[PDB]
Amino acid sequence: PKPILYYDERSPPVRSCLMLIKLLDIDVELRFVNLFKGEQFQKDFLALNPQHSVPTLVHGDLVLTDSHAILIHLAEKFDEGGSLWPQEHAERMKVLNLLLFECSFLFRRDSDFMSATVRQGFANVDVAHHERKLTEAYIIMERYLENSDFMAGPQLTLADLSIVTTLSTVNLMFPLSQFPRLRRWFTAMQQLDAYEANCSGLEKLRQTMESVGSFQFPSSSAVVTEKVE
Amino acid sequence: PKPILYYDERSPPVRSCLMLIKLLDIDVELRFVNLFKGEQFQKDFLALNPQHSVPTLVHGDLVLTDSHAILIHLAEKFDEGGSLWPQEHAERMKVLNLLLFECSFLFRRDSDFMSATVRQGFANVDVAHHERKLTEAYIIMERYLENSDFMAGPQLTLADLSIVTTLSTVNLMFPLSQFPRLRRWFTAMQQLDAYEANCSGLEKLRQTMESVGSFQFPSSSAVVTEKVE
Ligand SMILES: N[C@@H](CCC(=O)N[C@@H](CS)C(=O)NCC(=O)O)C(=O)O
Ligand SMILES: N[C@@H](CCC(=O)N[C@@H](CS)C(=O)NCC(=O)O)C(=O)O
Repeated sequence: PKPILYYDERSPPVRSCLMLIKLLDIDVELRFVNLFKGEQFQKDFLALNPQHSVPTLVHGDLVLTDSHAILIHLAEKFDEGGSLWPQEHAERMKVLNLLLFECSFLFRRDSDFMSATVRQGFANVDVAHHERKLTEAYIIMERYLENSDFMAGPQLTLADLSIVTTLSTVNLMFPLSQFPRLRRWFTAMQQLDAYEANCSGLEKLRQTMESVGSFQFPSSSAVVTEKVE
Repeated sequence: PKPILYYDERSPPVRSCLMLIKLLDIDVELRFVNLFKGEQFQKDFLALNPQHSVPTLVHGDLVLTDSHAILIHLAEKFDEGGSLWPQEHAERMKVLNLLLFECSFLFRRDSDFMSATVRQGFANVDVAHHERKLTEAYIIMERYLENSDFMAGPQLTLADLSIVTTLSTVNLMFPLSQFPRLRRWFTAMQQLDAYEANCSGLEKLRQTMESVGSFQFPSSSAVVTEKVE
């Protein structure tokens, strides 16, 4: 049976999966779990995914509860022999290493800042603390791009899809004026037709955060190319 | 050339890699990076791994900066066709999904609690908050063990090696009296000869945390079997 994706498009890891689904033209079923209404605690969803997180994928008897596993699974089943999840071991391990940087470092710090803002209100967040932590992630990604125009090498991989959604989300708040390779990479990712799958949920997240957090993101921070405007 | 592991054995993800290296009898080189003295910021290590984290593995030109990538890489190179990282796609995706639970959920919450304790002192930590967050991880792992005696099924996998080190670390602080399947699994993991590679660094972490945090872990919390005593 075809895969079922449980999602809230405001979530960056969800958007990474939506981008892969569009890029590979995968036929999936969709289920909307509204995180800002606590629907991830609904008894059937919680029994499915005890971590109460999106994205979640059901594919026959296989239940995946992490975007990075979903990206790998979908690439292996719907892009066998492709370049997004390369067959060469060293190349594949570099993509895996970068998926784990997204999970462990970039998303962790984005999520800490955004979660604090929803729970406490923007006025009660240590914004300078979060600016340092997220700028530190920008420094790292600028270094990852020193010798290549994509995160894992000269070609688009799953790592770019995982990172770009969270990067777009961080960049609602923190500008890309001092990270030229990162800004150029983001600009290039915005020209991909698959990037259209990031746009609705990024904008919904922007509006939801400004409402629930009682603030406005700095209008100058977000990088918005002509194609996406 | 043989792999080089950069490590501090106090780190649970480091200990997962030490356990795999012992289990598979892998010949690696070792480099000690003392995290409690800031040696992860030494210029050569920071150039190698901009995330300033252990474990880091150098294997020829391949540089891995995440325990979960290291576990997968080492299983693929030193246990090809084995059961720790199974070849069957659905089984492999279940192990991957659990490695990502360790990264995203269990380690995130352990690290938040332990990092707060080092930075602020135990007296300045919201222990009840961290107890709730880590008990929630215990609830999830008890559910993962409802139908199997290892985390991903009836056999030891990389998921057990990744999870047991962080679980042992959480359980210095929070008891396993209300999580019987999880306690039984931990007791079983302690009987594996590879578990000996967890013991020195768990004890060093216990002593370092009590010194730097100015507290004592509850002596009753840790589960310590006869083999490990
Ligand atoms: N490592 C996970 C992170 C998933 C995650 O934390 N998603 C958030 C939204 S960005 C979520 O579902 N939050 C709801 C909750 O934790 O209750 C992945 O990559 O899928
Ligand atoms: N997701 C990473 C986590 C690595 C990590 O954060 N390790 C800690 C020790 S438990 C570290 O090196 N901390 C030093 C620092 O962040 O400066 C992995 O699995 O390797």
